[PDB]
Amino acid sequence: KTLQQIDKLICSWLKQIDNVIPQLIMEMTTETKRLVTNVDKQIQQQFQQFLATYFPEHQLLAEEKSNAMITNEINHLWIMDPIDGTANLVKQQEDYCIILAYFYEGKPMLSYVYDYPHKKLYKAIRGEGAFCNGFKMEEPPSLKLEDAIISFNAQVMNLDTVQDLFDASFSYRLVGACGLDSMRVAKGQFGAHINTNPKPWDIAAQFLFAELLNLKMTTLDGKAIDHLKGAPFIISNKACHETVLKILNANGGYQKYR
Amino acid sequence: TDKTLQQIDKLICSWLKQIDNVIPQLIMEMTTETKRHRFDLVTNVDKQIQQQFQQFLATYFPEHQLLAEEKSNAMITNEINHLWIMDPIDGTANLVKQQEDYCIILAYFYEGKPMLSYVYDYPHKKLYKAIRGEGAFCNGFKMEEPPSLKLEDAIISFNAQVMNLDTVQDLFDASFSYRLVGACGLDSMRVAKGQFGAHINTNPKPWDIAAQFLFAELLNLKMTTLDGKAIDHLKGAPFIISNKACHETVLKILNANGGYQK
Ligand SMILES: NC(=O)c1ccc[n+]([C@@H]2O[C@H](COP(=O)([O-])OP(=O)(O)OC[C@H]3O[C@@H](n4cnc5c(N)ncnc54)[C@H](OP(=O)(O)O)[C@@H]3O)[C@@H](O)[C@H]2O)c1
Ligand SMILES: NC(=O)c1ccc[n+]([C@@H]2O[C@H](COP(=O)([O-])OP(=O)(O)OC[C@H]3O[C@@H](n4cnc5c(N)ncnc54)[C@H](OP(=O)(O)O)[C@@H]3O)[C@@H](O)[C@H]2O)c1
Ligand SMILES: [Ca+2]
Ligand SMILES: [Ca+2]
Ligand SMILES: [Ca+2]
Ligand SMILES: [Ca+2]
Ligand SMILES: [Ca+2]
Repeated sequence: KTLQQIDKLICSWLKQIDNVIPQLIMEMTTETKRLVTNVDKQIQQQFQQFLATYFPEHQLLAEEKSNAMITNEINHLWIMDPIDGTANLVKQQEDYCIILAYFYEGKPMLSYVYDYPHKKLYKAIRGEGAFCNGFKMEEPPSLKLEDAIISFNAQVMNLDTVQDLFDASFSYRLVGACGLDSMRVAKGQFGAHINTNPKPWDIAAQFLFAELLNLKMTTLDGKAIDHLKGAPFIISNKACHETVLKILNANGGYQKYR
Repeated sequence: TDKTLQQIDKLICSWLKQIDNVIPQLIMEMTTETKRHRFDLVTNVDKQIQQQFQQFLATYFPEHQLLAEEKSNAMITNEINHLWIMDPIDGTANLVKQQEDYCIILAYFYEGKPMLSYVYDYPHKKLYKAIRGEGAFCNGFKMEEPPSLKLEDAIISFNAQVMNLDTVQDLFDASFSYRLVGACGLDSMRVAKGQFGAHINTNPKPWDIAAQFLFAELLNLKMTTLDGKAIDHLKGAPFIISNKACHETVLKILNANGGYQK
């Protein structure tokens, strides 16, 4: 099973998914948990079927199923967010994506962020590189924080620290889907993106993008992230990583509550 | 020699289209400078787009005057027959940092009454236009009044850096979620399309909002000052563009507790 052969299958499934999604939206149903739609659930279930059929040994860690059965020592693992940006899907029908990442004996090998509304497939392949619709991505120019746009959820952080980030950055922007805000960092459009409480599926693809494009991707302590577990995280241009972490840890830390 | 709105519209949409053929080169040789201070930018792209539009007017509409960001506008008065307001690049910060999420804004006023408006999202090749008597369109798909959105059900957009944190927080608590594209024209079009409930800019110039007046009229949006008053298109004013169903609630929040400033 070469990486290229697997990649062929995935890109092909993603392409057929264009033909399914307009119908799911047509008949869009929404519900609460404490949002999720038929689109989230169906995309996920079809991917499960795809695996059953092409890669029966492979396991799936995904948002809309239980993941109690997933362990540290698993050979072939897919982590999926079937729709990242559900709020955007529901309210805007735009600015949402599918996230897929393949880990072989725990090492990231393939990653996908499919911006379906703009028909832009970001992909990362170990040994080949990272690509947007087959235009090859390269390491972005250095961005010092003062010269860069940052993205984060300001509703979930201490107001002192939110203000410090505003003062230290060039501007603030928010797409509102972790995958897409993270790709803005990979493309050099944003300096950094922060999500203070992500699940494994919110960040799964980003590990390989960060490695191949020389981005820093760490916890808000600067540590490695366990892809099997969440952690408060940042994906950042290498030139503004330290400054952002310094700000987040200043003033008794970034958490809104102690 | 007297032209219909449709004939003017043909000329403008056509000039916008040929502008696609100029811009990739301006971006290739992009240079940037400051104007007022470190966060107040302008590029060859802003200036060139503007100047070519000035030439376009000279040559097709020689009576018509231009109010635009990158020129002095001291000579523009309240009783001007044919006026264009232009923002040659709205979203300069996005142009520079992202090469995405910026637009061109054009609006034609005849004896002070809006007749034609344009928001050209050039990176996505989406031409929003509004024509009195015909309606509003995105690439010639016709736009219609959006469904009612109460604030609690709606995404809002505003610059959180320019308001006090207390009022920012109140807006976050009262809305469904918060998003920011970062170009007035595009954030406003999200309101017109029903994607956002409201967009706020607390200190816009005439070119930041010029096209939005006609869009708001034809699509039944509320577009007012943060006091709920009519805006003078010739001058700024702190402003909101909003779905009709969340307008009052947003203004109430902005004005509460001694206000949104600071
Ligand atoms: N810590 C953060 O930076 C953050 C960011 C967003 C949301 N949230 C929380 O989620 C709830 C609704 O979200 P919102 O409108 O603020 O964001 P949202 O716009 O609904 O979601 C934005 C991004 O955050 C992800 N997300 C959803 N719930 C999350 C959570 N509890 N923690 C971290 N990421 C999450 C989303 O993934 P899906 O689209 O796959 O849901 C999406 O990628 C709120 O209670 C909020 O506190 C936290
Ligand atoms: N690190 C910092 O200290 C920092 C960072 C960001 C902002 N700020 C402060 O916040 C202000 C705005 O900067 P920004 O980068 O957030 O704006 P921005 O993202 O560059 O602009 C967003 C939208 O507002 C328009 N705009 C630009 N300047 C404006 C102004 N002074 N008032 C109202 N609308 C304006 C833009 O139009 P055009 O692109 O067409 O002009 C665009 O439509 C500045 O006065 C600055 O002092 C400070
Ligand atoms: Ca999801
Ligand atoms: Ca997610
Ligand atoms: Ca400007
Ligand atoms: Ca401008
Ligand atoms: Ca502007």
